[PDB]
Amino acid sequence: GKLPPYIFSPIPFLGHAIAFGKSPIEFLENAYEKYGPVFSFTMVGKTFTYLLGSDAAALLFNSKNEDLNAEDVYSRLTTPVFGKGVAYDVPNPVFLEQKKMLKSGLNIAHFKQHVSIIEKETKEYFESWGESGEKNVFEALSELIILTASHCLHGKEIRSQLNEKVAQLYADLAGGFSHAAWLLPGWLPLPSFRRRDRAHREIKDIFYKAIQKRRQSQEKIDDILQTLLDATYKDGRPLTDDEVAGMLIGLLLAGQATSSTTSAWMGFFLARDKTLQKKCYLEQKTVCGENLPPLTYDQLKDLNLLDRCIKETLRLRPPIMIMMRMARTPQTVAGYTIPPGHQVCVSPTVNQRLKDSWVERLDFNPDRYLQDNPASGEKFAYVPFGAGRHRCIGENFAYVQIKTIWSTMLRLYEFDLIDGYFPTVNYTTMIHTPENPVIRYKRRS
Ligand code: HEM
Repeated sequence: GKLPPYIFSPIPFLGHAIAFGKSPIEFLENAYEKYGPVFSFTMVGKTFTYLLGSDAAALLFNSKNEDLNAEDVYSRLTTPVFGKGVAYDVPNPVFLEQKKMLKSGLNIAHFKQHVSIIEKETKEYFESWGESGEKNVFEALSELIILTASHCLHGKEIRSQLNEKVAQLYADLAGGFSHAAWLLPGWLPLPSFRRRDRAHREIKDIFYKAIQKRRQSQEKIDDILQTLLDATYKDGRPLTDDEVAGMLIGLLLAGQATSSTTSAWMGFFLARDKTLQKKCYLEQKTVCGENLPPLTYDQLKDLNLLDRCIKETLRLRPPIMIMMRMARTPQTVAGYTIPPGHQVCVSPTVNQRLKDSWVERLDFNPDRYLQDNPASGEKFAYVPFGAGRHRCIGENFAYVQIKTIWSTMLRLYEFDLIDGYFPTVNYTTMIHTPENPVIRYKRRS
């Protein structure tokens, strides 16, 4: 079996680590041109095989965890932040049971409740913005999305305990998602690691007293906490108070920097394209009514332009750039055999700008989906939340949360660039962030 084409590097251990780190997207696009869909190279003594394009990505998106393993690549980062016994610290079947439990609060019946929760939070938060100014929308959306996801997913006994202190602790635990946490051992006396371990212990404790409060409650609430508190594995094994907390902390942290970056990038795409922005505001009136009543789940699904703007934002600025698995069984793709031991990776970001499939690939064209597009015309060209089995379980909530916030924000304000500056992409963080994300705003009406 032919091994995928390898990119030679004169750098022994680091390999292509630095050239990749500077512009990973340009690195992979150039490799696609010179080497094709499947190629391999080493970074930090690890050998990576990338699957570019829809046909190649199919291998990972259709794979089973026995063949292409997730825990191998993601636990050393994850376990320190979310805690033991949860997510990638447990066998995949046990994780699948945890995932299904979480689904009990990730459905339409609950999303109808979430819409008015998120709208009200968006309004109350942006009270502090006044009538106009120049503020960092990324910092703002981070703070709002913490309060909104804690309210809808964690409950009101945790949301009432949410202050600036606890918001810092969540950012301290988010510091555990570093390249240093991935490569260097976790016990090392490094600053980010101590803040994670310290916050973890403190956040768990806030969650422990909220769990007890509910356990001794007269009435029951239909929400995710209630399920996790009253649920058992098939074995009949109950969840620990530690497991419940970790699953909740992990649920919120998975959709924070993912939703906060996307939400912010869309503002800039809409601030740059002023006519496209007003048309979205016009849709608020046409779909919901001239009185602009409180948003409903049903209304959100009729905001088609806004959906395409969210879709186009996710195409050009997806938060998760690489999806990674470890080869335990030899896999076959494009006539090559990937050897057990290679880390097989797919980049949604690259597949969603591949000149071979995307017309005007670098243009924010939300009407690209009203005509022939790779998102409908290929299986794995548009894969921002993943695909096949390896899909995001929070995708539907991400859409409700982002549509509700931005519907609410569009009603509240009109947005513009400051001297026509569009934020460059900060490639140095795992979730690519916008540089200098200060936006100009004024009151719409
Ligand atoms: C724009 C928003 C979001 C995007 C693009 C996104 C993207 C992704 C992707 C690509 C994965 C797959 C990772 C892998 O299998 O290697 C994933 C998994 C996951 N996401 Fe999201 N996500 C978003 C928002 C959220 C939200 C709002 C939540 C929860 C409320 C969430 C929770 C999760 C969880 C729990 C997983 C489980 C990983 C697994 O099953 O292996 N995400 N997400």
